[PDB]
Amino acid sequence: GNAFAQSLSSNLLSSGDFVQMISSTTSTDQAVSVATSVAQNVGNQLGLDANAMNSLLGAVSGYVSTLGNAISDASAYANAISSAIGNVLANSGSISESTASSAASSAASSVTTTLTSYGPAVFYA
Repeated sequence: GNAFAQSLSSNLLSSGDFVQMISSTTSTDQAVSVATSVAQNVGNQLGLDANAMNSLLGAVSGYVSTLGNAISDASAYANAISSAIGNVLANSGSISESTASSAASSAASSVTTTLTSYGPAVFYA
């Protein structure tokens, strides 16, 4: 299941619009905030425990730290993000009620709008 999220995230991370913000931050430390922000939207749709979600989302936060020098690689960068959320998502069984398209489409749609529709700076919050 990680491949599903990794494939979609890989393209979203290298997005000519998304990647711009990730590379604009010029700091792996701040980059974690973005990755964690997008992951929250995906996990929110699934629910999960508030306390558990914190530890789950922390997976990528620590994984990226290791690959902060080379974030230009959407596959590598997204690999951690997708691996983090994919871990908890996989434990639930099958993504979404019964389709690995609606969940990704909605989850990815949230980020798409939350960057160009409202603006990049809006991400910083």
